[PDB]
Amino acid sequence: KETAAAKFERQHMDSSTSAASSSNYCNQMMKSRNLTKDRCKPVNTFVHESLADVQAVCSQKNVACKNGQTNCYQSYSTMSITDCRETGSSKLPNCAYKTTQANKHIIVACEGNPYVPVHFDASV
Repeated sequence: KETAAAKFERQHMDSSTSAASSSNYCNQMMKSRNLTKDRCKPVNTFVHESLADVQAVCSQKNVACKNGQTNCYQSYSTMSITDCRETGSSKLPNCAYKTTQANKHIIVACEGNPYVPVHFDASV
């Protein structure tokens, strides 16, 4: 099946735009990345940076994970990110989301060889 690293790319990477350009960004992106097929994924974050920049975070600041594992890393720099959160009234098939653009550090869990992001934990 889809590997955790590949799923991370599909769910969290947006290297083609420097930032969310409209309030409709999330509605469109959540569908384009197949996150509303049989259920509206309630919350998601997209990172507007190159894949290389996000992958590099795995060798940046090692920080504690919520789950106690030792594989979480925080980026040294802020990155352009868009937070997407399903509205309280949203429902299939037309999932509705609130779009929020900001510049924050990201925290991801890394695994494998190559040692790359497999889960997006939070943005600070």
